[PDB]
Formats: sequence, structure tokens, C-alpha cells
Amino acid sequence: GPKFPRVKNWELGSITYDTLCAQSQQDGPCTPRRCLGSLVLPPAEQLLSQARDFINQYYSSIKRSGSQAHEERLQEVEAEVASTGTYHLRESELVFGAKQAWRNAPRCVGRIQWGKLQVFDARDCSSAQEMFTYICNHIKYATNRGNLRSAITVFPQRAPGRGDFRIWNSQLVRYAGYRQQDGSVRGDPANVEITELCIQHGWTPGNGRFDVLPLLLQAPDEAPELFVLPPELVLEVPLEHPTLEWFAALGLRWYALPAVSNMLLEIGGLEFSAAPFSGWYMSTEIGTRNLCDPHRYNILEDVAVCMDLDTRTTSSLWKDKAAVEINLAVLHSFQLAKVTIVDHHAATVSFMKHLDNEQKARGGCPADWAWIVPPISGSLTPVFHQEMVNYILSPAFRYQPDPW
Amino acid sequence: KFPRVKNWELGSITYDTLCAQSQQDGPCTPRRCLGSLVLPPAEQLLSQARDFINQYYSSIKRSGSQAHEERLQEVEAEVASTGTYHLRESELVFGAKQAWRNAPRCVGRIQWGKLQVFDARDCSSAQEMFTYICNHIKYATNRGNLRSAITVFPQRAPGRGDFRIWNSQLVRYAGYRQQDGSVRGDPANVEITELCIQHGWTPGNGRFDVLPLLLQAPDEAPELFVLPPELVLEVPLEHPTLEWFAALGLRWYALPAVSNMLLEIGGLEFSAAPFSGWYMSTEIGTRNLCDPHRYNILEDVAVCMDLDTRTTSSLWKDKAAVEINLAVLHSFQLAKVTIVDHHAATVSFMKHLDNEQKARGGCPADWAWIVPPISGSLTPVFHQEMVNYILSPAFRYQPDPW
Ligand code: HEM
Ligand code: HEM
Ligand SMILES: N=C(Nc1cccc(COC[C@@H]2C[C@H](OCc3cccc(NC(=N)c4cccs4)c3)CN2)c1)c1cccs1
Ligand SMILES: N=C(Nc1cccc(COC[C@@H]2C[C@H](OCc3cccc(NC(=N)c4cccs4)c3)CN2)c1)c1cccs1
Ligand SMILES: C[C@H](O)[C@H](O)[C@H]1CNc2nc(N)[nH]c(=O)c2N1
Ligand SMILES: C[C@H](O)[C@H](O)[C@H]1CNc2nc(N)[nH]c(=O)c2N1
Ligand SMILES: [Zn+2]
Repeated sequence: GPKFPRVKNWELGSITYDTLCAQSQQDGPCTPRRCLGSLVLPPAEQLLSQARDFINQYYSSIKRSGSQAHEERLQEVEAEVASTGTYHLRESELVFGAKQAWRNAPRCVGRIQWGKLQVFDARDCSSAQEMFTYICNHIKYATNRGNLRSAITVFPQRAPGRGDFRIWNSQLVRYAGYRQQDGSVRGDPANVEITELCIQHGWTPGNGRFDVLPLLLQAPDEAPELFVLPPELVLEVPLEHPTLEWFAALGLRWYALPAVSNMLLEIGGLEFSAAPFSGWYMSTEIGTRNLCDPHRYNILEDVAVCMDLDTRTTSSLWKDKAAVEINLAVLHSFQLAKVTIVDHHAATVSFMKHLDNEQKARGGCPADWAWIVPPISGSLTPVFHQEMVNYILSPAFRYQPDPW
Repeated sequence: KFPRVKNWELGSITYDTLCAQSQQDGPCTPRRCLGSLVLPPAEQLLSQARDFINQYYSSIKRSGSQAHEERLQEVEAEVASTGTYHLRESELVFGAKQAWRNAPRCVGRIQWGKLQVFDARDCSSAQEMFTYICNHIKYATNRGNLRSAITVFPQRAPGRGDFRIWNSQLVRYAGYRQQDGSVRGDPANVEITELCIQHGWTPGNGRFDVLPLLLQAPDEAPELFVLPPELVLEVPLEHPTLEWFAALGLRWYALPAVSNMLLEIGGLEFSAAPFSGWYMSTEIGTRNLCDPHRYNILEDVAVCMDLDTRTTSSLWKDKAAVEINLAVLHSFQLAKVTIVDHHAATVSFMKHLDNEQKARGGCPADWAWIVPPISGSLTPVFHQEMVNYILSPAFRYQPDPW
């Protein structure tokens, strides 16, 4: 056979070989001695080679590879790096790179959508106040009264000696998590640290389970500033169940727009430290992880009690039955509100289509099996039966250290 | 750098130092992770041998003793003269427990110290393999009070064929490929079914026909042996509250006994060494019954439950799966046959991880295999980082003998 990873689908019996992994310039956490794939978190001349590589990728995607426009852009990029130490992307290069970073994200099941991304160019932004305006506009555009649209807003790149643009919040929409006297948490335990930072920076805290946090925005070399989102901008969905009439009484809800704001977008060696992006939810993110993780809202026991299940024994499958109904409530409620959402069956089926598309387009697709397989009903989805090869390609979305 | 290992639910951290003991390369490199893939001289043997003998004497706290030193010399003298050696029965017993302990895909390892080892190395014919297999089954089944066991047949030797059990499990349901595309019975067993027929077996035509065994002594055609129906305990499937469920005519066997893996101890290889324990309910309820390329019963069950089958977003698949798993658990409990649910199993695996941390400084585990196939993040193992690596003694895959 070919000298490339052989990838098998065990449901269908089909085989492919990944040749794209050959284009990986960056090491992962694994070695011949041990596999670390389950771990969550495992320049000068350097810039120029990353830049040359990215420009070659751009010129391939417009089919002008080896041409005069291609050779002039390279010379232009090295001249700029030569005199300034950095360089700058053309508008169309940024748009290409941002889509390629999404397309490249091994943990993302939503990649069938990768070609459809609204790129807002905010590289002119010069204050925390203006970042706020740009973010409001992003939310308005992306939310679109419930018919959600993928979008990314790109703020100025990191630059020699000058401080970064940073959004401190991990998402544009987050519920407060208030540490209680009895050591427990009201609201979202995930958000305890950012909540306390918000208070330290002068926010007057509420005391509910679903208080929307303000934003902490940091323009270069300045302390962050606090901004409250106008509530009419933040679309939320009250949760009800289609047949269990009491589920509405629980007063649970979730926000419509997942908008990740703490990741670094790297393109051609350029680092965009503030570049929030949004799409729509897969229903298990809300119904399984957010609401049922023991370290999150942890509502499984409450719902099972309402359903009159035997919570005293594992073999009743009370957890499984409750999680299913919570997921159904999420789907039903979003549908009723006409807010875009995708169930884990439709998402994974679309992802199998994406795999095939990318096999033909590029000879493979980097994918992180543990993240792609949904957290309920894994083997009921077609991705469970699909082998996957994980590797890092650039442009990339990367984790970056918290700014405090 | 040793790997840092984090539990994301509890915020706790360990460091795996056991992986430094690994001698065998896995599928991954720095360029790319292949973790989700299902399939992969005399001084070489001598150093795996000594290393294993060192493991054994250290296990009995007798390291460096006269017994230890003279055993190293026996092994050495035997390899030098013959190019191979033989294990003492107590070493074999220790090696087989260690192979199980070391299996990264096994969620049931809290049990690893409790294994009945049948030494069948004095086996010289497929007939004799049959008798040993019958006694294993009878012992392991124990009227539903299942007991883990391994029977070890003679090791591979340079100048001859292997002893092999052709079937992948001791109990397997037939799969009959229909002229019109489909399979009757278990589609995973189409090929072994056809092999049995071709070796003279008279086939049935139901969905749950227990296959005969194809047993092979070195360099001989395999022979066919029908298991006595009374030896194969089976559990009819019914549901605690859904009465139409029993009408599905579904059933599974009590005893999961794997018979196609190679057991490697101290550089010696045992090509026939079937082993058995008990089922985790999701193996039957989720995989064997609901995989699309297995019995694929989700639609039938959803229709019986009157669910909306036209749309993914009714979560009909998730609902039928749950009830099927419940049926399995309820039916085994009612038949008084040992079974473990995925919540209990994964809780005990967390305890195992902690035991192994204290005892050995790590534990090789394969996350994709440890996390159950329904309700993943509802179990504690989902939130647990894991480090996968090959320790020896080991169970390995081997080529099919046909
Ligand atoms: C269009 C609808 C989309 C769906 C349904 C979706 C689905 C998901 C899901 C479920 C995750 C895992 C999240 C978690 O477990 O916390 C994920 C990861 C990710 N997605 Fe998407 N995605 C979508 C669009 C996007 C867009 C527009 C981008 C960026 C342009 C994006 C980039 C990412 C990245 C970078 C990750 C990985 C985050 C990490 O490693 O922590 N996706 N996607
Ligand atoms: C005592 C009760 C036991 C339980 C509940 C249990 C549970 C499991 C489960 C659920 C799997 C995954 C199986 C699959 O998806 O097909 C597995 C894998 C495995 N277990 Fe166990 N186990 C038990 C005892 C044993 C014993 C006695 C041995 C051998 C002595 C063993 C060795 C293995 C091996 C080698 C694998 C991996 C097979 C492969 O890689 O294909 N386990 N265990
Ligand atoms: N449907 C969606 N879901 C979605 C998609 C992506 C991400 C998320 C939520 O994020 C998942 C969480 C978010 C979380 O990452 C955030 C995080 C927290 C704390 C520290 C760091 N940084 C570091 N680890 C470092 C320290 C030093 C060097 S690096 C990163 C991991 N896991 C949801 C969409 C969002 C946007 C478009 S689709
Ligand atoms: N509860 C249990 N379940 C259990 C435990 C272990 C295994 C199983 C079922 O087996 C898992 C199946 C078994 C199967 O692996 C065996 C396999 C499949 C395909 C090919 C090859 N071999 C090759 N291609 C090679 C060519 C050259 C070198 S190799 C091997 C995957 N998936 C059930 C227990 C059984 C015994 C004690 S507990
Ligand atoms: C330990 C493990 O890597 C971790 O819990 C992962 C598993 N798979 C996941 N998959 C997704 N989509 N999101 C996650 O946060 C996680 N968590
Ligand atoms: C492609 C993927 O690795 C494959 O479907 C694996 C996933 N996890 C599994 N886990 C167990 N326990 N058994 C299996 O057969 C599998 N199959
Ligand atoms: Zn790996």
C-alpha cells in the first residue's frame, strides 16, 4: 500500500489514505513510545518561511501558483519583513486565512460550513471602546434574529514591543458563576474566575443562575475596560420539553450565539490575539455538557427526580434517560424559538460528508476523534465508526495564555 | 518530560512515569496521531525473557535471590542451546494476569488479580483443545455466576504451525449472507459461518444459531466441534415495563470469551489462549444490537415505541438505544447472570486508575475504547485524560489463520 496513514471506516468497510498530513509543519504531543491524543492541552527568518508558505497557499487557492503576481507578492512580503520585522495581509488574504483556520480545526464537527464565513476586518481598531462597537455589530450580524450566520471579527495583529488586543472573556456570552459561602456555586462554575475579575474591575454582580456577564476588553498597553451588553442584543432561549409539562417550571435557558473569544488566529506567522468567531450550537453542547457536566450546571439529578426515576442505582439508567430528555428539550425549545441549532445526528452526518469532500479536495482531513464524537449516543453516530488522523496545519486557531 | 495527566471534572493532576517502561512503539509520531486506528534473533528473545523473569521475582518480593539467579541461568542456558525456552506454571499464571493488567482497551481491569488460569500446554490435538474449551466454559459460566478465566494452549514454535481457534469468540451467532444482499443473524460472523459450512457444518436458518468451533492443531486442517447446548448459557431479552419487547425474540449469550488474540509473555507467544470474563451491558445493548453493521434493531424498537422516525431531532435513536440497554440489564439481572452497567464499570475503572497510580506510577488506557458508546460524558472516564502505550506481557492481534 501507500506510505501514508491508512484510515478505515468500520461501519462501511471503506479505506482511504491521508496524504494531507504530509503538509503538517508543526509537531503534536505524540511519540512512538506513547499516545497523548486524549490530552486537552498537550522570530526573524522563522516568520518569513511561515509567510512564504501561507502566500503559496493563497496563490494555490486562486490558481496563480508560480505566476508573476505570486512572485511579486513574495518579494513584497520579504521586503516588508526586511525593513519592519513584520508584514501585513491583503484583505483577501485575511479572508482566505480565516476560512482556512476553521477548515483546519481538528476538533470542529461543523466544518461542512467552512466556506461560508463572514469575515469582518477590524484591523483598524484603536481603542477598547471601538472593540466594543465592533463586537456589538458582530453579535447583531451573527444573531440575525435567530437565523444565525457564521462570522469572525479580526482585530489588529500582535506587534513588536506593543501590547496585545485581548478579549478577557472566553466567550462573548457567559453566565456569571458566584462562589457561595457554603463553597458551592450559583450560576456557571466554568465562569467563576472571569466573574470575580469582572467584579474586581468594578462590575456590580447580580445573584441569579443566568446573569449575562459584561465584557472585559483590552486595547494595547491599557488595563481592560468593562462593557455591558445591551440585553436586547443577547438572544436567549427559555427551555421547555415537548411532552413533560413541568420542565418549563425549572426556569432553565441558554443563549443563542456561541462566540468564542479567547483563541489566537495564526496566519502566515501573523498572530491575531483578538479574533472572536461564532457559528451556531450543536445541541449536545448545551443539553449534555453545559447542563449535565458535574462541574457545570449539574442538573441531571434534579431532572431525574422530576421524572420519578430510581436515582439510587446505576442500573436504572436514570442518568441516560434524563440526559436524553434534556437534549430533547434543548432541540425542541430552539426549534420553537426559530433559533438555528443542530442535533448531534445531523451534525455528524454532515461531518461525514465533509470528510469525503476533503478527501477529494486535499487528500485528508485533520480530526480529533475524542472531540468529534458527541458526548451522548457516540456509537449511534456515524463518526464513532470512522478512524481519524490528527495533525496541525496552519492557518490555525490556537489556545493562548490568559492575559492576567 | 513524562506526561502530565489531568482530570477535568475534579481538577486533579498525575504524572505517568510507567510509560518509560514501554519497549514497543505505538502508531503515533510527532507529525500525526493515529490513536483512533483499531488495528496496528536470540538476544532479542533473551532480553524480553530476563526482563519478564525479573518482573516475576520482583512480584513475589524475591528479587536477587538464589531462586531468581538460577532461574535466569535456566532461561539463558535453554535459549542459548535451543533458541527458545518454557515458562514455569506459576510464571505463566503471573504473566497472564499481567497481560490483562496491561491491556489499554480494557475497562474491567479492577478485576485483574482475579483470574483462573488453566494450563493447557500439554495439548496435542484439536480433540484435546475441545475438552479444554468445554471445561473452561463450564467453569467460567458457573450457572450464571461468571468467573474470569484463561486457558493457555501450547506456545508457537519456530519449525511448525500454530495451535489456533479459528472463531473470534467461543460463542458466536451465525450470519447467513442472503442472495439478495442482506444478512440473517450476526453480520460480524458471515465469514466464520461460511468457513464452518465449508468444513462440513449443517447450517440452521435463524438469527441466533450458535456456531460450532473450528479448532486447529499445528499444520493440520481445522476440525469442527459443536458445543453442547447445555454449556452455552443464554439470556432471553425482555423489558421491565415494555411488554411488546420480549416479542422481539431477542437474546444474547452470557459468556464473552475471546479466542483470536495472541498472548505474549517473556517473548513467548501463545497463539491460542482464549479468555473470558463478563459483559458490560453496552457491548450487547448498544454495539452488538444497535451498530448499523450488526443486528441494527434501532428502527424496529423505535417503531414499536411509536417514535417519530422521520427526523433526527426527535432523538428517536437515543431513546430506543436507552431502552435496549435497560432491557439487557434487566434481563441479565432477572436471569441471575453477571453483568455490569457502564456507570458502575467506569466508576470502578477510576478506582483502578488510582490503585495503579500508587502501585506502578501510571496506567496505559485507550480513551476511545474506555469511554462507553452511549452517554459518554455522563461517565467519569470522559473527563479523565489517559496515556496509551504498550507494556509487556500483552494481548495482541494476529493474522486470521485462513
Ligand atoms: C457553523 C456551525 C458550527 C458548529 C455546529 C460547530 C461545532 C463545534 C463543536 C461542537 C465544537 C466543540 C466545542 C466544545 O466541545 O466545547 C467545535 C470546535 C471548534 N470549532 Fe466549530 N462549529 C461551527 C462553526 C465554527 C466556526 C464558524 C469556527 C471558526 C471560524 C469554528 C471553529 C471551531 C474551533 C477552533 C473549535 C475548537 C475549539 C477548541 O479546540 O477548544 N467552528 N465546533
Ligand atoms: C471481568 C470482567 C471484564 C469486563 C467487564 C471487561 C470489559 C471490557 C470491555 C467492555 C472491553 C472492550 C470490548 C469491545 O468493545 O469489544 C474490554 C477489552 C479488553 N479486555 Fe476486558 N473486561 C473484563 C475482563 C477481562 C479479562 C479476564 C481479560 C483477559 C484476561 C480482558 C482483556 C481485555 C482485552 C485484551 C481487551 C482489548 C481487546 C481488543 O483490543 O480488541 N478483560 N474489556
Ligand atoms: N458551537 C460552537 N461551540 C464551540 C466551539 C469552539 C469552542 C467552544 C467552547 O470552548 C471549549 C472549551 C474552552 C476551553 O479553552 C479556553 C481556555 C481556558 C483557559 C485557558 C486557556 N488557555 C490555555 N490553555 C493556555 C495557557 C498557556 C498557554 S495556552 C484556554 C477548552 N474547551 C464552543 C461554536 C463557537 C463558535 C463557532 S461554533
Ligand atoms: N466483556 C468482554 N468483552 C470483550 C473484551 C475484549 C474483546 C471483545 C470483542 O473483540 C473486539 C473486536 C475484535 C476486533 O479485533 C480483532 C481483529 C479485527 C480485524 C483484523 C484483525 N487482525 C488483523 N487484521 C491483522 C493482520 C496482521 C496482524 S493483525 C483483528 C475488533 N473488535 C469483547 C470480555 C471478553 C473476555 C473477557 S471480558
Ligand atoms: C479527557 C478528554 O480529552 C476531555 O474530557 C474531552 C473529551 N472530548 C471532548 N469533546 C468535545 N467536543 N469537547 C470537550 O470539551 C471534550 N472533552
Ligand atoms: C474508529 C474507532 O476507533 C472505533 O469505532 C472504536 C471506537 N471505540 C471503541 N470502543 C470499544 N470499547 N470497542 C470498539 O470496538 C470501539 N471502536
Ligand atoms: Zn496519538
